[PDB]
Amino acid sequence: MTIGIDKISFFVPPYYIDMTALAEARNVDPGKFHIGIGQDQMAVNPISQDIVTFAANAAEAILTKEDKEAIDMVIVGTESSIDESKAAAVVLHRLMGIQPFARSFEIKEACYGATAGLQLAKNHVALHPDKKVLVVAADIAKYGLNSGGEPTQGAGAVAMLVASEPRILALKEDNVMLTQDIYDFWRPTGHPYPMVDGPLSNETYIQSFAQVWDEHKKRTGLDFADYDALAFHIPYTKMGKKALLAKISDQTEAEQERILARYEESIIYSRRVGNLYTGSLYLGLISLLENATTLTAGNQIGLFSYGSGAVAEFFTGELVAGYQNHLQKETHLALLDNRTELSIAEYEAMFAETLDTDIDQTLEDELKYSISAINNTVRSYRN
Amino acid sequence: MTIGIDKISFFVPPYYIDMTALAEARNVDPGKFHIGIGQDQMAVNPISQDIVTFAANAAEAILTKEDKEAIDMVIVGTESSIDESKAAAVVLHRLMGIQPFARSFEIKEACYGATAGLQLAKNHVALHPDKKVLVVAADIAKYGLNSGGEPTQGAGAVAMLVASEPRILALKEDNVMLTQDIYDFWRPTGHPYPMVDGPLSNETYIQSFAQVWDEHKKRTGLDFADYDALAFHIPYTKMGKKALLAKISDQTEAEQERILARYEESIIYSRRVGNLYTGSLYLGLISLLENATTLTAGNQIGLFSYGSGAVAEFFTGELVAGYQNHLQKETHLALLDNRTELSIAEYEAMFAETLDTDIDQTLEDELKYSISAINNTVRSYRN
Ligand SMILES: CC(C)(COP(=O)(O)OP(=O)(O)OC[C@H]1O[C@@H](n2cnc3c(N)ncnc32)[C@H](O)[C@@H]1OP(=O)(O)O)[C@@H](O)C(=O)NCCC(=O)NCCS
Repeated sequence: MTIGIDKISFFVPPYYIDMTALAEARNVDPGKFHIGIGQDQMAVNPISQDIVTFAANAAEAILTKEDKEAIDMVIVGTESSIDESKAAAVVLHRLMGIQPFARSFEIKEACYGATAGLQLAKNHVALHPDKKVLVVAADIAKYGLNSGGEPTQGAGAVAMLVASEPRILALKEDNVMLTQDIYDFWRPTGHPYPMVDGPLSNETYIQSFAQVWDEHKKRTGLDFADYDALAFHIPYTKMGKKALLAKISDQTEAEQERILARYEESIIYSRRVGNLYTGSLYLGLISLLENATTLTAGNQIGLFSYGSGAVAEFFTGELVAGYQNHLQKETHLALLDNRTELSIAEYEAMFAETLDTDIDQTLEDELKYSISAINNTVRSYRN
Repeated sequence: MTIGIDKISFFVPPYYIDMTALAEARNVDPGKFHIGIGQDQMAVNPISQDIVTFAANAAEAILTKEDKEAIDMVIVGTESSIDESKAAAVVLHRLMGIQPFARSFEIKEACYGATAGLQLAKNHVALHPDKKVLVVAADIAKYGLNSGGEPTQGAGAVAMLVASEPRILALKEDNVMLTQDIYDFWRPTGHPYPMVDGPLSNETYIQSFAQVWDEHKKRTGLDFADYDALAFHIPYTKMGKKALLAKISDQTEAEQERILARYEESIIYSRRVGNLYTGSLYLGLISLLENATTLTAGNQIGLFSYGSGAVAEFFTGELVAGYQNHLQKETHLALLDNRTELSIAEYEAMFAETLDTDIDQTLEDELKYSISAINNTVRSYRN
């Protein structure tokens, strides 16, 4: 009895700004974003769209009436929460029309939250193979206009349906996790933007991959030659490549070329979206599934999840025969291609706008599940 | 192949106020507090003590060198977080000296967070019987001076070590969960105090218990007569009693008296502490274990967990032979009896003090694991 990802999809807001345009606005070479950090288009969202908006849209793309009856646990991994007490998963459970007898909660641990949700969901289904779990990564990565991390911004969500006999990825039991108390990135209660140490963050991310990889190789004997592809969590596409390069220098030239090629395929979507925090790794998985042409049933996919703070985990998934018939490539490509390009001026205006929850008001937004009103701080969503 | 709570303990700050004194200061009949709400002493903490302080002290009371090597997952259930990104479990992992290869994260779902952690931990150990999980409920329940919820305030944490072949409580697979999108209590980002609807909170709590209890009875056929004791989430002691009274009116009188008698034993500690949010249910469990003389190995304990928002769950646990030899009654009684009583003036001063994490500073507190300094918003702890 296999357990894993049966269906998976991502959602990003209907807006974006071109990185060449941003570079010019920031008076820098129109290419240090395309080649330096490796980003081409950045996802941007108005104040009328939050993690629930994204989580709801992504989940709607994969849930059938039968799934809604079989799901008895809803989990949202995020570091962009809108309430200190009420889990965003409760609202998602309502909007998705999931059956009432289910537990719902939010998991927090930076960009690692959704991974924790996925593993816990896996265990749940392993013990109750007739049930399913909805795990959704949702985040809004905003650093600030004219900020150091501004170029790495992103927003969206990745929804996953975990079930027994999954049709896409069967998860293995070779998990290797690590916890280290390091302040590379964090966001004190009350801070709308995160505190970030770039140098320490790059270093901790690269070293954490090296550490869980080495420990994983000790325990399993599995090396790069044993992996058909690797999905990485990434703040920006070049970080991941950096972490990979630092560990594959002793592999054969052909193997290095193969690994780096698989990596490039895993970041196709990311270059058009930006950092999704909890959802970055999973956007990478989706990219591999829909864009990596050499992958086939039985192939082994290695996944490296990272979370500042910091927590990391490496685990493996096996592609299920017929997975290609259960993807959302058409939907995803249309979602990206149909976005409206914003000028830098429109972008800064949309980015700087603040939603004051303390003010009763109504909001206009055509997007389904967007915030429609605020009353006594409570958000209403247009479904 | 049994799975559950191996060790459990709680920690509360070293200060409290007499509810009679609070009543007099608020010009309220003392009986409203002692009898109406069912609270006698309220736990109060200075700004130098946070959820980490409480979680660390609670966990330290039950962790051996062996436990620290076998634990590969650390979970903190809370709704009093100090960071929007970095899980409090990460710092706890460091302070407790737990082996490095573990995953750590925070679960958020109001007063239900710790329960979610316990259930997921249970599945983890079920699949990996050689491993253990540290699950800690930690919260600071502050409503505000002269607020409606002020009398129900509390603070502290409850640490539980989850493992196979547990020495205290063996958990059963009879869980009945429920999720409903209800705004009875919540705390928007940026709000130091929670938004609360007294009436809706009471009614949702009572109706949620009725729903999961009825569904549980439907699925298992088990009724009140089949339970030797019941532990309820305790926002205030009369809460569980109200929910119980609304559901046992049809039972025989002997049965009703037995149920209410066992309930009284479950709230002995809570009457001296107040609301611990995520830890209330589990403080009730500890109270039952350490205070009920007639309970024995083999007895079935029913547990009702509730979290505003709202999520609820009913599940059963069985007392393990020899559990009476693995409790912490002496430690707990000393912890409660040795607290310093604050005058209402001292209480209001301590309660109103704020920590500006944005200010570098040193703090002086004799308590182990209390905050010792703040540098660039980062907290250091005394140890
Ligand atoms: C718990 C809470 C609702 C009580 O608010 P409140 O306005 O003080 O309670 P009320 O004024 O309605 O009356 C208090 C109770 O004591 C009784 N009472 C009042 N004065 C009394 C006195 N002098 N002697 C004895 N009983 C007295 C009342 O009859 C009432 O009993 P009942 O509700 O069981 O019938 C409030 O503190 C709160 O907002 N709590 C936060 C939310 C919460 O904890 N919800 C629980 C669900 S998880």
